[PDB]
Amino acid sequence: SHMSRKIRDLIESKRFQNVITAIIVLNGAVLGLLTDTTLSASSQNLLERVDQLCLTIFIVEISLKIYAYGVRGFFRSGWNLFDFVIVAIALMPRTFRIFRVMRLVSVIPTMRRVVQGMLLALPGVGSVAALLTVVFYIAAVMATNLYGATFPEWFGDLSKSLYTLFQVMTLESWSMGIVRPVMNVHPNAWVFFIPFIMLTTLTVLNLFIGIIVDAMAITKEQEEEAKTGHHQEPISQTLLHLGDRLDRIEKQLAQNNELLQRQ
Amino acid sequence: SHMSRKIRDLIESKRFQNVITAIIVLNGAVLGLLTDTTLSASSQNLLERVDQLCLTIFIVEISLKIYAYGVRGFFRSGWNLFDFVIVAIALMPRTFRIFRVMRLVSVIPTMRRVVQGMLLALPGVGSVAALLTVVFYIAAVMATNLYGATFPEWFGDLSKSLYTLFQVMTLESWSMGIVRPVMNVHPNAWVFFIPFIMLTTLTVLNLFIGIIVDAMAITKEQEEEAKTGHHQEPISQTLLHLGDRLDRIEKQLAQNNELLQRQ
Amino acid sequence: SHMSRKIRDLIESKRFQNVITAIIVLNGAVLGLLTDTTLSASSQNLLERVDQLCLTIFIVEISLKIYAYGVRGFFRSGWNLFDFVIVAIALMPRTFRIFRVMRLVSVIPTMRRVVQGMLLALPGVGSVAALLTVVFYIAAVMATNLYGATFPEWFGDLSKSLYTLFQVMTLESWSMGIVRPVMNVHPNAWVFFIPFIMLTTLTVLNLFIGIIVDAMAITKEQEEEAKTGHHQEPISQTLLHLGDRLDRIEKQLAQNNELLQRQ
Amino acid sequence: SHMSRKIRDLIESKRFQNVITAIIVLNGAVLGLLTDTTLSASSQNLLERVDQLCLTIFIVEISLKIYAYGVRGFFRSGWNLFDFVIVAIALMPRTFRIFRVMRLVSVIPTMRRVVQGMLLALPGVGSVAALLTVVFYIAAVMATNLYGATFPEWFGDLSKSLYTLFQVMTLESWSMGIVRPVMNVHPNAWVFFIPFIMLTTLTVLNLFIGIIVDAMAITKEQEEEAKTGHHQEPISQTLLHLGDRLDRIEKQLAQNNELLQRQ
Ligand SMILES: CC/C(=C(\c1ccccc1)c1ccc(OCCN(C)C)cc1)c1ccccc1
Ligand SMILES: CC/C(=C(\c1ccccc1)c1ccc(OCCN(C)C)cc1)c1ccccc1
Ligand SMILES: CC/C(=C(\c1ccccc1)c1ccc(OCCN(C)C)cc1)c1ccccc1
Ligand SMILES: CC/C(=C(\c1ccccc1)c1ccc(OCCN(C)C)cc1)c1ccccc1
Ligand SMILES: CCCCCCCCCC(=O)N(CCO)C[C@@H](O)[C@@H](O)[C@@H](O)[C@@H](O)CO
Ligand SMILES: CCCCCCCCCC(=O)N(CCO)C[C@@H](O)[C@@H](O)[C@@H](O)[C@@H](O)CO
Ligand SMILES: CCCCCCCCCC(=O)N(CCO)C[C@@H](O)[C@@H](O)[C@@H](O)[C@@H](O)CO
Ligand SMILES: CCCCCCCCCC(=O)N(CCO)C[C@@H](O)[C@@H](O)[C@@H](O)[C@@H](O)CO
Ligand code: NA
Ligand code: NA
Ligand code: NA
Repeated sequence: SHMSRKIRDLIESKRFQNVITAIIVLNGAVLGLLTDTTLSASSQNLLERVDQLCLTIFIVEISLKIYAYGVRGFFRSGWNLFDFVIVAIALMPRTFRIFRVMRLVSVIPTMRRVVQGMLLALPGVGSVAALLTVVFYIAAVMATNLYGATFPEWFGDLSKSLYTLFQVMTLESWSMGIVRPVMNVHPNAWVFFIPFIMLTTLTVLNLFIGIIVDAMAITKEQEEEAKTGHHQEPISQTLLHLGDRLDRIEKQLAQNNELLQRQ
Repeated sequence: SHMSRKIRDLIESKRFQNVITAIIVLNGAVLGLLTDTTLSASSQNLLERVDQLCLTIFIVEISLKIYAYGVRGFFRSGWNLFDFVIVAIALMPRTFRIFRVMRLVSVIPTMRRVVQGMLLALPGVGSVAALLTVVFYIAAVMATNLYGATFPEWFGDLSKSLYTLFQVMTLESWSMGIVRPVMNVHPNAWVFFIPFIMLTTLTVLNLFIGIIVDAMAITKEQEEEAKTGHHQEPISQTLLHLGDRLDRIEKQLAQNNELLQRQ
Repeated sequence: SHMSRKIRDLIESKRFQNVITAIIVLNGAVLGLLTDTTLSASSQNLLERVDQLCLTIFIVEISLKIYAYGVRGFFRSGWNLFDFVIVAIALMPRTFRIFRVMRLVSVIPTMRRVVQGMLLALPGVGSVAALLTVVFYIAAVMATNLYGATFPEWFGDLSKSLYTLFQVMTLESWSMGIVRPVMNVHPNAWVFFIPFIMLTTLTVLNLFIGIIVDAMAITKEQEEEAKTGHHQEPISQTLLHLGDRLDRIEKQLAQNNELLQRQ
Repeated sequence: SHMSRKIRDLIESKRFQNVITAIIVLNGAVLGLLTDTTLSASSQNLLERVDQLCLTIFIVEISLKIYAYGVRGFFRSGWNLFDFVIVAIALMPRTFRIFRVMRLVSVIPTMRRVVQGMLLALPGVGSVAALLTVVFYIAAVMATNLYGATFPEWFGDLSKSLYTLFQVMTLESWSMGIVRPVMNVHPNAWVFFIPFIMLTTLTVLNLFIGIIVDAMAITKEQEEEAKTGHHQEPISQTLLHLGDRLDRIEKQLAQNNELLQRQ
């Protein structure tokens, strides 16, 4: 309709996106000031008043979108479902008001395309995250049984062991703080710890390198799908078939010159 | 035979794989609860009873596979030999029961293909792991001779030195904890330590980047060999010959247009 | 003109570049000696005299360039504008004299091309640096509200929280030094900290891997643009179109052999 | 000659390489045992006797090579010049006997090809290592002037500052150990330190990623030059010209079909 077109063309404009962006920055700025313990009683009501003013602008913005696109059209996008929940949770009877700043990711398209590539990369590294989980669990059980009676603060139970093993994987005070003290009581503790470090830092790097490389390609390819309007063959698919394609055109040229030979 | 076909088609099904998967998760879960020092005497017999129930299911599962595939056919796979040893060791007269959870890697195909790529990548980095070993040995000998008489807790013998040099390579308390104390007695100790850190962190990164990049390619190529049923030319082989192949087709086209020129 | 050509051909020579290079190294060397608190009163006047001698050589060098290239021609380059400001600030009525050594980057072409590639790579990672900023701000606000009353030295205000969260992201004493003490008072603090570490170290790596890979390509391509004198298609553009280009030449060859078929 | 051919064909054999390899491992093993402070007086003469036995085998091995290849032919290789110096220094009137184990790199071909790729990669990263040097020098001068009077143990002079800044770059105790203490006296010290960390860890990663990627390609290409007997076009050269080459063959095919069109 006419009204469901003037409103939709306003929502898609960069001026509307900029206004909503400024309101999200204002909301985070006042929630930042609200961390000041030394504030006046009047300053707090004034800042929380600006928080309500921000939140009610988002309600008008979400309603504008639901009217302009429809219920099926608006809730079709996952980013719009996220936007809705962020705003709708503020009306549900909470130190997590600052999570409202996460809307900067969904409202700024370049930021939305960066996080999107990372989210789409996650399924690809599912097996590596599972492999790291298995290694942490087997290690936490072993550490609890081996060192829990002598080192209860660190390996007292499975939870204590999982936390310590995470600390050890991040290399934080692993030797001076954990393994050298454990070694005064258990001299061969390095046989557990050193291989654990080698195996976990390798797997974490594989997990991070994987997400980074896949998010880089997924983003680049979605950028090209947006530009050409058609499906982009993943770079690995092109790379796997590069040889196959190259030697097919060589055979076509040898057969091509065989026909020219008889002339 | 008929019976050696109904059984083999059950073993290959996703329902059988899921049941075995759930039994491996149950086994790890009860071994996890068995780390509770405050458990009842009855709770322990009950949990260890569930451990026997899990292990006897694996015995029936392994026997099903040896009947369905044969001794040569079953022990042909390296993953099946691993599965066998994990179960067979439990009957050999041991805090390493939790290692039974490693079966999640061999039973879940995606996980099996992740670890497989890493294992196949290891020979390629053999020279770098040897280079890092040589650097650690030469360094441990030097550190023992230089600092062992004044710093016996850290460089007292070769074993103490290897452990400290590993701690130093992981950058854990290397300066405040080891090198600043060593420097009060030996002012030029940084001439040993700083180059050691530079050389070892570079080589470890090379070792890890190597395993990660090769495991990524080996996996991608095995996935394509499974899909096409034929050998996949490694990406580096395609990359090395890309120029050679491209200019061969240029020469073929120049010769092709020379034949067309006379027409 | 004649004089505006003998001077410009001297400025572009490698002997002039080497002389200016040696004067920049001399300037840094005397500013290095000037950090000696135990120096003589005469040694300081002697060293600062060498500093004036260095700076006045740069004034003659900049003036030579402004005469040889013109005001529009000299200030057209961004590296020349930088050179000018470094020298002109020394005449403006300052422990930042050592920043004069940054001129080694602008005067040595290989160094200038390394920093240039990094600067040109920065816009590409703008969204990731913004994403890391958003995560740090949301986290600093949450940390101030959660732990500021019980841990005022570390999370007392937003500034204290931002600094501690940066320390935690660099993994420096994050557990033994910050999170284990916070956990005696707040047992579930690891629910905030562990996900914060996972999310920030991933994003920082993405930011650094991005700058490094883009600077590597931008440099390689600018080197080729200098060699060929024409625009170089970015590697990603070539990679995205590799499939498209390869199958277009296959169709051209199938159509080519269809014409030869009728002969 | 006949004798200068039986000897050269022995030197190139894998049995001779294996024997020399075992003697290098024996030499390192006895130098390792010689770090035992609790040894007998007789054990030391016995071990040092094995050291002379090892070293005299290397003298016969080097002489065999100089006779078989000639002075110009033997000293033509850089690896042979290294081998010579390692052995010849042992006869020059020294805790650096363990450096004799470095011969394992030059005698084992796969190890020799790994280190060679790294050495050939170093010139390519010369500008980045210079950039990191400039950043460390400018930073050391600033730190000495800013914090040397209040923190003399860490920033007392330029040498103390360079060591502390290296510790800070490796993130070792940078905050709890150095910057939080510096901040009690100088509240804005984080303005120096935090940007220094960001800039140096980025540049070190660039330096290491560069050496690793170039050593990986240089090795792969030298392996292919050994296999084909001809110069291998660097992968980046192939990548830069991939577009140029692909569209040249498209134009050749359009011109090719124009000739077929008139038939
Ligand atoms: C170009 C996008 C992509 C993808 C992808 C394709 C479709 C949907 C989502 C992601 C990808 C990710 C993982 C994967 O395999 C996991 C095991 N591997 C270790 C083999 C195979 C392909 C990818 C990214 C970078 C390089 C190569 C592929
Ligand atoms: C595609 C798989 C592969 C392999 C590979 C081939 C057959 C069996 C197993 C592994 C590889 C690994 C190492 C190698 O050379 C070691 C020295 N180099 C430093 C040259 C050469 C090739 C490889 C993986 C990623 C990139 C390039 C090659
Ligand atoms: C070859 C130079 C280049 C560039 C570049 C092009 C023009 C000017 C400046 C930089 C680049 C950088 C970022 C970018 O997209 C950001 C999101 N991405 C995650 C998709 C797309 C292209 C680039 C560098 C390395 C690999 C790929 C591209
Ligand atoms: C394939 C070997 C090679 C080389 C190389 C060529 C000849 C002799 C020695 C090394 C290389 C190294 C550095 C370089 O440029 C430095 C600036 N760059 C940032 C542009 C350009 C080429 C190289 C290695 C990996 C990828 C690309 C090139
Ligand atoms: C992928 C890695 C996943 C790591 C998971 C960590 C779980 C941590 C649970 C836990 O330990 N606690 C929360 C339950 O209350 C108790 C803590 O308060 C704390 O006291 C202990 O963690 C320390 O004493 C152990 O060294
Ligand atoms: C690739 C890296 C390989 C590192 C290999 C480490 C070997 C460690 C052997 C060892 O040191 N001990 C086990 C033998 O009993 C003794 C320990 O119990 C402990 O006391 C000492 O390690 C410390 O005192 C040294 O700072
Ligand atoms: C991208 C990351 C950006 C991090 C930004 C850090 C801002 C730090 C500002 C600040 O904290 N101070 C400067 C203002 O004077 C005060 C300091 O002097 C110091 O005392 C405190 O930082 C500590 O007490 C906190 O643990
Ligand atoms: C690329 C990075 C290059 C770093 C270069 C480090 C030079 C270190 C020289 C030096 O400091 N000393 C050797 C000269 O004798 C003195 C030491 O013995 C020691 O006491 C001091 O380093 C500490 O007090 C400083 O915190
Ligand atoms: Na660290
Ligand atoms: Na520490
Ligand atoms: Na650390």
